[PDB]
Amino acid sequence: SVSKANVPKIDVSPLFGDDQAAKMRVAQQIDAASRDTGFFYAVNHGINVQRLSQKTKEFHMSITPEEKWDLAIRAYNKEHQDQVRAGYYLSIPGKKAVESFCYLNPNFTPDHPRIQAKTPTHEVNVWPDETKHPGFQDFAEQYYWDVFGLSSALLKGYALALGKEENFFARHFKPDDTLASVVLIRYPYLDPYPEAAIKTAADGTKLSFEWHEDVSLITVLYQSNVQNLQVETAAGYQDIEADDTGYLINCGSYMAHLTNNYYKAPIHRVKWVNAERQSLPFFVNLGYDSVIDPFDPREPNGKSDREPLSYGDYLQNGLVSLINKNGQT
Ligand SMILES: CC(C)[C@@H](NC(=O)[C@H](CS)NC(=O)CCC[C@H](N)C(=O)O)C(=O)O
Ligand SMILES: [Fe+3]
Repeated sequence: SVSKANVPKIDVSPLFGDDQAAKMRVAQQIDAASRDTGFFYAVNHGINVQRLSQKTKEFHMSITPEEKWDLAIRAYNKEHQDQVRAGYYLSIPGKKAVESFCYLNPNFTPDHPRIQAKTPTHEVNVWPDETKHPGFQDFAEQYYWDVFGLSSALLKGYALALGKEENFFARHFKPDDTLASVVLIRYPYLDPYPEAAIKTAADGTKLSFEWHEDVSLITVLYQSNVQNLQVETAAGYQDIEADDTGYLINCGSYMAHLTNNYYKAPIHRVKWVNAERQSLPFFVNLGYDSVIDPFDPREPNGKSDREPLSYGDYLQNGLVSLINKNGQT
């Protein structure tokens, strides 16, 4: 069998308040989990995840093939050259099971200075017709801000955990310019499930998505109650239990770079499971020009032999690399 990964449940509610000592005790828990398997569940987070799941299901189960082409990213529809990140990511029956919808900062409007400058990684979201999907856009935009709020609180815990002031990361995570994204991923139940949509790991495990490190500062994930994730540890790949009441949190490779691998970006993969389920990540990305000077909390002077990297450079190249490694989603 496969061993269960150590993934503690951390009550993150003090990170929304002003009890500094209580916040330090949460930071310690974040530190411990980040130094161990690299994963934890954030609980007492204040977000209505049952309603998120319900609204997402209503969207996934009612969108039609016509609407998917009309919302498609450039990888599926050559007419949409501006849609690299935001839009619909189609399934390919018989070959690719997964499908999803990605959206960015709602403040990336046509008049936004980065949209006017045509800066890479910034795009204006595309949405289905309101009459076909009543309330969806409004729900989705509000969800972006609710999960942004949780992510800001989490970033205060990570900063304190690293011996910094609580705004160390959060000062670079702002509503007017964050490159953060929400992805509403549908993993379907299929009968027969196409073998071409099932990958096989070197250890024989059937997968839907191969091993990788995340392209993010941190990743804030809701998933249905169907076990699927595995994390590589010193004892090998271990199963991460599902918890559809909490948010699964881990660091991405920007955090590993900034901390000189004190907080590693854990390697993880997605097992193949023949079940209708949801995987709804929020990728906590900073602004395009955000630069955090690398440091090392294991070194007496805190210095590291790594060079500063702008978040926009990191992101554009990371997303392309992930597609080259693990395939177009
Ligand atoms: C592991 C889950 C987070 C999920 N995987 C994922 O979402 C995988 C690996 S973290 N992520 C990506 O492909 C990056 C999507 C980036 C997004 N188009 C954007 O422009 O910002 C899954 O369930 O497969
Ligand atoms: Fe990941």
